[PDB]
Amino acid sequence: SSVILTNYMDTQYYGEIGIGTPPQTFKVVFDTGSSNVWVPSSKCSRLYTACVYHKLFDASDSSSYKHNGTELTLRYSTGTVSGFLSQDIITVGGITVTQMFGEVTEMPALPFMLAEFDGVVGMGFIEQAIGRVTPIFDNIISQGVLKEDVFSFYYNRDSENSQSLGGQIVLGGSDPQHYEGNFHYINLIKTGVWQIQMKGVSVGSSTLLCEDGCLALVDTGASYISGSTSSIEKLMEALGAKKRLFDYVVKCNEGPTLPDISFHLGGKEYTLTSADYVFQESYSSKKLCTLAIHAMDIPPPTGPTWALGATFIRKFYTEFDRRNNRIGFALAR
Ligand SMILES: CCc1nc(N)nc(NCCc2ccccc2)c1-c1ccc2c(c1)N(CCCOC)CCC2
Ligand SMILES: *[C@@H]1O[C@H](CO)[C@@H](O)[C@H](O)[C@H]1NC(C)=O
Repeated sequence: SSVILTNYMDTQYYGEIGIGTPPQTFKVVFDTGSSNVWVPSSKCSRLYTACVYHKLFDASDSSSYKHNGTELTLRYSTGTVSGFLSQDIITVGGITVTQMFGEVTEMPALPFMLAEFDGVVGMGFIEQAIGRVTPIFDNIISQGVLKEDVFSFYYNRDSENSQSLGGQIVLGGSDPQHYEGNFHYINLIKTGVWQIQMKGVSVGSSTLLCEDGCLALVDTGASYISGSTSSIEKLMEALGAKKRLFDYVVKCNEGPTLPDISFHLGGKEYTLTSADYVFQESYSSKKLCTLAIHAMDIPPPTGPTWALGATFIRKFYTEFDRRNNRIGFALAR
C-alpha cells in the first residue's frame, strides 16, 4: 500500500489516515523518530488554541471505539503533547488495523499552532513505544499481507504548482519510480532505533567533523539535518553562517557559493549541494537566508547524535528494513 503525502513549505510532510466508524479523517506525519500514534482529542480544552485549529477525534461518534484511558506523555525535541490511550480501527492506504492510539488533550500553542498536520503515526520500534503500546507497523505485519517487512519514504522538493505529489510512503516495499541506481545499506547499531553508524562528516575539502565516528538518527519526522551544538557551531563557522535564536543564516547572495557537505555512511559519501541545504529565497546581500541544517542536542540513550531528516531524504530515497534491521539509501528521482 502507498499513501500520498502533502509537502508543506519543505518543512512538513503528512498524509491521511482514517479513525473509527464512520471514518474520522486526520492529517498525520509518518515519523520514524517516534513509535506512538496520536491525534487531537475532542476532549482537548478549547483553551489550547492549537486544538481549536485541528481535526479532533470524537470517540462518541465511533461505534468501533474501545475505551482504555491510560495516560501518556509524548516528548519530541521541540515540543510535548499529553493525553490518554484509546483503541479503534485505523485506515492507512487500503490497510485496516485495530490500533491503540493516544488521544491528546494538552497541545501547546508553540509549536502546534504552526503544525499543518493534526497528529503523528510513529514508525519506530516497540522498544521505544511510550506505555509499551504496539506500533502500528508491527500490527500491520501481524496480518501477513505485506509482501515485505519494509517501508520506504520519498520526499519531493517543494512545488509551487499543485500537480506534483508532495511525497510518498510505501508500506511493503519501495517504488522504483522515485529512485535510481541501486540501494546501499548500513546496519542499525541496535534494533529498536532507526539509528546507524556514521563514519564521518565533511564540509568542502577537509573531513573536519565527526572524525573517530558518531551516530545518525534517520528521522522522517524531522524537518532538518541536525547535529550537537558543538558539531553545528563548528560546521556553521566554516560556512560563514551567523547563529540566531532558532536557526543559522547567511547573506542570501552568499548561498550559491557555499561548499558541499558530505555524510560518510557505510562506505559511501552522501553529498549535498548548497542548493540542497539552503532556502535560497533571494540572491540579495541585503537579506538573510536560512539553512536546512540545525543544532539540536538529543539526550541519551539515543543521543548525542546527528539527525537525518527531510533535508537528507529529499535527496536520497530511503528504505526502512525491519526484517534485516538495516536502512537503505538511493538517489531520489
Ligand atoms: C512528527 C512529530 C515529530 N517527531 C519527531 N521525531 N521529532 C519532531 N521534532 C524534532 C525534530 C525537529 C527539529 C527541528 C525542527 C523540526 C523538527 C517532531 C515534531 C514536533 C512538532 C512539530 C514538528 C515536528 N514539525 C515538523 C514536521 C516534520 O515533517 C517531516 C512542524 C510542526 C511542529
Ligand atoms: C489499556 O490497554 C493495556 C494494554 O494491554 C491494558 O494492559 C490496560 O489494562 C488497559 N486499560 C484499561 C483499564 O482498559
